[PDB]
Amino acid sequence: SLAVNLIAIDSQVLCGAVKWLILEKQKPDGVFQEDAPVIHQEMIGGLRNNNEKDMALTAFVLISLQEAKDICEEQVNSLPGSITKAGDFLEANYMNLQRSYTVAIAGYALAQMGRLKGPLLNKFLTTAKDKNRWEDPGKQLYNVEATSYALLALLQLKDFDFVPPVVRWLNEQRYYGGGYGSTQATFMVFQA
Repeated sequence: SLAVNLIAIDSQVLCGAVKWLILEKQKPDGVFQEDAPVIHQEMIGGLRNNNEKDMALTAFVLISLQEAKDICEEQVNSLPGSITKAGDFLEANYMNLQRSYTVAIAGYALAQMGRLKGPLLNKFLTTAKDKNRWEDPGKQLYNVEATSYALLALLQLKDFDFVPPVVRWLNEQRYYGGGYGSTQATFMVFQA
């Protein structure tokens, strides 16, 4: 969906996968379940942490479905209904999060719809430590990724008053991507 302006992306292939995730790997409540975990468990990024995988995965798949919205609205009619469902589950279980990574990846999935207000909006902001990074006690690559999703969320909600401090923290890290298991860390840090 991001490389649609770079090369010739087929609508049949792109929408074909979108239609599958909705009618197959989606619970009635809107939760997406993993049935066949990828072999390379280092390319998934912060999703490797077993903690709250019912929120991280659902938030990850949700983002991909919204970025392929305009491309797959006429070819997929079950998209609008699925988008709302996935947002309902994350919204209800958003106040029950501890990991800064989960809060960030879920915040951007709700910010795209504009469903990140009230207490939910306050939590996402207060989660950031020193108000410039969404970090968790562990690897740094997961923190860089979490901050990336958080940045995109702020940009989607148009909060340019809390962006400068965040972006500054990223550039000072001097992370030029690349490195074992840096698929998510690189793709997201440069997308933000």
